[PDB]
Amino acid sequence: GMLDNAIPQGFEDAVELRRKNRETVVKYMNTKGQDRLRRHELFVEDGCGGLWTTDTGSPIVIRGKDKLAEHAVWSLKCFPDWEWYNIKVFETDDPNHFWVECDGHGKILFPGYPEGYYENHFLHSFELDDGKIKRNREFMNVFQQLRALSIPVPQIKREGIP
Amino acid sequence: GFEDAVELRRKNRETVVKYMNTKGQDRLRRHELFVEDGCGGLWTTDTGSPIVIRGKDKLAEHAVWSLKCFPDWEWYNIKVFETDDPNHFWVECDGHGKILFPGYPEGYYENHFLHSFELDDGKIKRNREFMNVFQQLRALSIPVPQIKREGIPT
Repeated sequence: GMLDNAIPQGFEDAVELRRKNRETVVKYMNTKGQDRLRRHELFVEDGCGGLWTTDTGSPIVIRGKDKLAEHAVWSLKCFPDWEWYNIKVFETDDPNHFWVECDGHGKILFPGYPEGYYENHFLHSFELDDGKIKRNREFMNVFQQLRALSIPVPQIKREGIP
Repeated sequence: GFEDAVELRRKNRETVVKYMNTKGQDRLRRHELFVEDGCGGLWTTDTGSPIVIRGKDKLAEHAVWSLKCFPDWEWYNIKVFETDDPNHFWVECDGHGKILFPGYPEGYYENHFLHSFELDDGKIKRNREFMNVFQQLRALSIPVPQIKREGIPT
C-alpha cells in the first residue's frame, strides 16, 4: 500500500547472477521477427522449452539447442508476426528462476486449420544457469488457441456459482 | 531499508502459505486472510473473461459453493516464489479432488496451477488462479479436442 512506497525492491544475494539472468530473460522476451531464429543461443546446449498447458495434459517439450533452432523455423512459419506485449518480469528468491506475465498475439497458421488471429495471456517460467536458459515453460489459456484455430469451444455450465 | 522489505516479505509469505494449506471446513474461513475489498477467482476460463469473486462477503459465499462442488479438494506439490516486490508472490502447485458440478457426472479432477497473490501488510488483496482448462473438461467427462501441430520439432 501507500506506506510501502519507499520499501526497497529486489534481493541482496547473488546480485551479479541476478542481473545477468534478468538480462537474458528480458532479451528472450524482446526477441521478435528474424531474431527468433537465433533465440536458441540464449540456452545451454541441452536446454529445453515448450508448452506446459496442452490438450494432452503432458508438456510438449523441445529438447536441446539443435531442436530449439529447428523449432524456431516452425514457429516463424505458424506464428509469422508473433509478439509478446504487456510484459512484466518477476525475479524470485531463487536467482536462477524468473516468471514473466504477458500477453502475446499474431496470426496463427497451423496446417489443417483455417488462418486465424491468436490472442492469449501467458505465464513464462525461466530457469537459468549463469546467464543461459536451462528450461522455459509456457502456460496459457488453452481455449484462446481453440478460438484462433476455429475449433469449437466446449462450454461448462457452473450452475449455482455465486 | 532492506530489513523492512525482509519483514514484509516474511509476513506476506506466511499468509500465502496459510492460504495454500487451507483445506476442509477451514475453507469456510479462508476469506479471513483477505482485505475487505479483496478479490479472487479464475483467470483461465472458457470465455476468456475471468470469473472474479470480489469482496470478502462474496469470497465467504463462494467458499460454500466450493465445498459443495469440490468437497475434498487439496493443493499439493506447493512451490512458493517470493518476487522482487515484497507484496507479490507466485505459487506453482498441483490440485486434485472429486468434482460435483450439477449437470455432469461425478468425476475426479486433477490439475496443475499457477497462483498469483498480491498482498498488503499480511492480508491478501488479490488471488488469481491459472490452470489447464482441458483438465477440467476431462474431469467433467466433456470430450477434449486434439490440436494437431503438423511438423512441430520436439
